[PDB]
Amino acid sequence: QIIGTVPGVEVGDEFQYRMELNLLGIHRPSQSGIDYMKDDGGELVATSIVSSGGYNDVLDNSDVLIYTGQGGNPPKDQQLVTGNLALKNSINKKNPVRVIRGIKKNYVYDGLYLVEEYWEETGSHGKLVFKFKLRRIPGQPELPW
Amino acid sequence: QIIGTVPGVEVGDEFQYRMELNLLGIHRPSQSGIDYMKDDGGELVATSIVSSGGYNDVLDNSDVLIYTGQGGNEPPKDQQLVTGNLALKNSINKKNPVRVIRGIKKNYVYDGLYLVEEYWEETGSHGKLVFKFKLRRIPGQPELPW
DNA sequence: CTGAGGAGTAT
DNA sequence: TACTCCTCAG
Repeated sequence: QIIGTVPGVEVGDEFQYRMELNLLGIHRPSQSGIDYMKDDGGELVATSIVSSGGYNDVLDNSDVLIYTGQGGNPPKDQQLVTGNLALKNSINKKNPVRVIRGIKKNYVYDGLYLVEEYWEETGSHGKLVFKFKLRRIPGQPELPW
Repeated sequence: QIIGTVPGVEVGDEFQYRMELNLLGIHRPSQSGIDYMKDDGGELVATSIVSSGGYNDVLDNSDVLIYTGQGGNEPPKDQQLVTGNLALKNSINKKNPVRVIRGIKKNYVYDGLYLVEEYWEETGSHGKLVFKFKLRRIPGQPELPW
């Protein structure tokens, strides 16, 4: 269970299945978008996220990615737990997070990002949603095509 | 999408994930226990099943395996002769080979080829219908290790 | 699109 | 047993 770069996985490498990512140690969960671990200490820190579709993530062609937290979608408030919490803790720990994007081979490794901040939003249903702003660490290869 | 043996996959070969089976063309669905195709030409025929646990099915030490159909088990309801279930039934008369993968306490073994000998329906206490398929291992194949 | 479906893993 | 940015055939 590694943090940051994973041996033999280059930026721009592609995959067909979420489990391929598991087999290479890029991202362990088969569905959950957020993957994390426990630090020397006690706390959770994120190690990787997958942005397909589903949650209304804001990504385009920039170094910034807005990622939605998990939970609640009968709708209910999201909770600062598990993945969500892991990500928040990654803000202060300032650790690298692997990012995989889904695509219209359905997944690309997009390199390393840092969690700059988070905040909460309110849909019309009235329920709470977390948003995490991640920025791509400078200096890495760009994406093909 | 092949019927019967798949190139380079030997009886007793093991796997950790349902998707490994997909990558090799042994079994395509990621969760659904039954995999099938359309015959020429052409109704549904089963091509592979996965027996883990969950659907209470009978996997003793023999050449015979009783496999439960999918559906109804959330509120219980009759299973339907559709998709996989139907595919299996049609494999009875077509008499085509079916690949069988067993889960294990690497979590999956390729167990070779079987034929669907018959089916029938059962009734749980809930009152709803469940299908059962009797499959028999085609003679002459390697045995399982351990 | 839509969700049925012998998943996968931590908790 | 909870949970979950799955996967693909209808």
